[PDB]
Amino acid sequence: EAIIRIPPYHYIHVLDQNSNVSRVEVGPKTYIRQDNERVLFAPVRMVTVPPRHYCIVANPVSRDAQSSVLFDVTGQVRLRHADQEIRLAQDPFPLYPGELLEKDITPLQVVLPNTALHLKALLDFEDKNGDKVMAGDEWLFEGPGTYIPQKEVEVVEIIQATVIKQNQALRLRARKECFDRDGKERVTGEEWLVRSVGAYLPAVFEEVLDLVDAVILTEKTALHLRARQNFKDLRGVAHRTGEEWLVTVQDTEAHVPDVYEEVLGVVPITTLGPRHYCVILDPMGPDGKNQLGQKRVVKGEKSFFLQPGERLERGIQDVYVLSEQQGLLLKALQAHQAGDRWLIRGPLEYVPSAKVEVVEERQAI
Repeated sequence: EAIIRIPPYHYIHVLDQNSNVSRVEVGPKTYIRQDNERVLFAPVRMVTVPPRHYCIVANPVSRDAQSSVLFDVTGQVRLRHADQEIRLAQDPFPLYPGELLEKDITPLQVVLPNTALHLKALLDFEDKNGDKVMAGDEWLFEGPGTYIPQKEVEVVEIIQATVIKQNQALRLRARKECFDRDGKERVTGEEWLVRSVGAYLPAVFEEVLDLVDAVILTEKTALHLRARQNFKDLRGVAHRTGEEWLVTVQDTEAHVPDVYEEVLGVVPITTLGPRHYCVILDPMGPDGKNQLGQKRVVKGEKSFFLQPGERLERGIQDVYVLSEQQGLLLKALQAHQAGDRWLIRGPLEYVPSAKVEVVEERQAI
């Protein structure tokens, strides 16, 4: 056809065959073609990007400082060749000879409150801040708000915050060498706990593991832990691997077992009545260490927790209770010297000493 009617928001490409230059013609116009001109297609509709959408043009036209299209020494459009442009809301536009619509009209990502876009640089580039970004670099676009797509950047996934409730902590693992929120160094594969209550939005290198629940402690229970590695606990107390200790309510009401601790179990309190005693085997010393092959008599109106490594010789035992007609022949191993024996009699209660052996049980009357 010699006469091409182009509607208001359409365009054509016209190839000049004497100069080889193809250019755009835009409506509204009744276009009449010159002799050495071909019309590449019927008038095609211009690209209109609605507010809150975008598209991507491949081989986008280049423009000067004043944002106006540039043309060759021949008059052919100047493109930025294997490049891309993100095009936002604007008046409808034609595509120029060579320009391609890489991605058609697409809504902008609106990022919600407790979520983030996991971003990754596809190449080395310079930032809005004047900052240099490396190809494999990963970071977050933190919600809320609108994310403007970038040709240099891939959205890997949407990340959702993990809600941490009271008496819970979140266990994280480092995917690579990094620094956590607080700026503490974390090495690859290292694990730790976040204890802040609320939604926790993990950093890109923070792999989200299990939420951990507190063990609630009462006056009647202690938590038996073993150190998995050397650490200093919430109370500023150093432990070394394989060492074991008890956590009680005097320490805290709620204990979240840290990554460094292994739960061995819950120790119920031992209570001795007024006429009861027990013998602790391998009793803990003042230096925190089990005194092996030793024993310690505990008696009579006491409540205690059995410490790690400790055990009771024969459960809870009855004190010797003697009536009027009864007595006890006792030998000293120590006032009396070591070896001599005396009678103790009348009504009484005797608790075994171990610096004295009961030789005889006198019902003699």
